[PDB]
Amino acid sequence: MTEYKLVVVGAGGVGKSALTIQLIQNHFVDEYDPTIEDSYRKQVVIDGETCLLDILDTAGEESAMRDQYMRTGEGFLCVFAINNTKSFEDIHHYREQIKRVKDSEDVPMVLVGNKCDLPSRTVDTKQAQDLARSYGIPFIETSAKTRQGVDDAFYTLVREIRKH
Ligand SMILES: Nc1nc2c(ncn2[C@@H]2O[C@H](COP(=O)(O)OP(=O)(O)O)[C@@H](O)[C@H]2O)c(=O)[nH]1
Ligand SMILES: [Mg+2]
Repeated sequence: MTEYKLVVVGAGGVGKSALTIQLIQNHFVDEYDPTIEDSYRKQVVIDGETCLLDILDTAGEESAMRDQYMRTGEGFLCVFAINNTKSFEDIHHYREQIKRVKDSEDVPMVLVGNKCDLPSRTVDTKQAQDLARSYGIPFIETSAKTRQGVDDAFYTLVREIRKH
């Protein structure tokens, strides 16, 4: 079946691991080693197409797998936490890294505002929508805890990859 190679990036603590594990096995993880970087594969059906999502959950330092995923990844989830202003301000660094390593101005990407269940929002929805518009990319609000938007985030990224 078709495989889509996806990479999850963003500041420490924004919920990259929790979003990945919620997608993979439908559970919310309260604590996941901030240094563990692993890849996961899930069969899904997106717009009728049975396919494999091949996901690297990046973490942190100098690996062969991470280098290969950055170079050959087909699409990137750029994650910030809606209660962490710095993580949102850091988003442009991750986008720039992707453009540099891919040597391309046109890389499939989705902006993800995670932790939307929390009572501590400091990044307005419109603020992130405005950023995504300037980048020309989709924006999806998610919660790895409630599952809001989790499938939508990954599936939207697949649909962006398909356009490439
Ligand atoms: N309430 C809430 N907590 C979350 C969400 N996503 C992640 N977390 C918590 O945020 C902390 C950091 O998440 P983690 O997945 O390790 O972040 P990572 O460093 O980007 O991999 C953990 O305690 C998670 O349980 C969310 O959508 N809602
Ligand atoms: Mg992690």
